[PDB]
Amino acid sequence: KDAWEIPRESLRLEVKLGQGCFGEVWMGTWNGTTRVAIKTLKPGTMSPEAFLQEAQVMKKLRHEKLVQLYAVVSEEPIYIVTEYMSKGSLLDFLKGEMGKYLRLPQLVDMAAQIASGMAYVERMNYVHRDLRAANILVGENLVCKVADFGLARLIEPIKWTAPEAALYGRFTIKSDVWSFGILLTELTTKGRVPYPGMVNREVLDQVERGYRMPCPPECPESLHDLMCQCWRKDPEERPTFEYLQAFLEDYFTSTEPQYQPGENL
Ligand SMILES: Fc1ccccc1CNc1nc(SCN2CCOCC2)nc2c1cnn2CCc1ccccc1
Repeated sequence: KDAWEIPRESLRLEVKLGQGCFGEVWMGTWNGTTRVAIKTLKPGTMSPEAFLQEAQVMKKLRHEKLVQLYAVVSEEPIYIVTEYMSKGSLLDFLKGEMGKYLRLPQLVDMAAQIASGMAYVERMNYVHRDLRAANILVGENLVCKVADFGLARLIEPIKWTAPEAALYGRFTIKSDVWSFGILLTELTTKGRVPYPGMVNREVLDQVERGYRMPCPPECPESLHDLMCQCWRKDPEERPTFEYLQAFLEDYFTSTEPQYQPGENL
């Protein structure tokens, strides 16, 4: 077994935070000292070989904007120990009591962090396939991180999916860029569902005819332009995450030097 393997008695599961058919998620303590998130896998749901393959991936990706794997109990029942993201999902963060205080400088810094995590995914030649606010985790001091997208995919959203991926199964880093554009609308609306009022079938129909969401209220046109680059019909014309990270990092000097705070953004 690996240097990642830990004894079962070194973990305390203190608070249950989430529940699905896959298993559960807990806040707990590791070795009596370390605050951790503990994801359990229900026995019998997944092939040990498949878990072994995904575990290898998890132990190879280290990035400050990717939630860090800490340890594993890799025999059934399986436990997965990661750094604890104390605010939960970005979706819940934006919808909850904090959303009303967030302004455009905070939201764009959050987007820059997520781009930085996806930039790393990009240069490691991986694909997320479900980039959206429900799958981003938030910690203290507005830190945002990309979660365990590989394990998520194995365990398993038309409105976040690029058309070539939704129709033809063409999932690439360029379809993650499209999703990142949708996530920009989540940030600027404080977590509203995209394409408000439209059902999935009409979203798909319209987007093929060239429909794109309009500029959200109080969002600068230059940020809506960036969204529209992410939603280019040709995937190869969409920008890289490396470009998205640099544009968002530099935004309030290079792009909107005259930004003034408003009622909501
Ligand atoms: F497996 C792996 C493997 C490698 C990297 C990352 C992971 C997943 N590591 C997590 N996974 C999950 S999934 C949980 N869902 C369900 C409920 O709310 C949305 C998220 N949550 C996590 C973590 C790490 N910290 N947290 C916080 C959860 C939370 C919820 C509510 C309040 C405070 C904190």
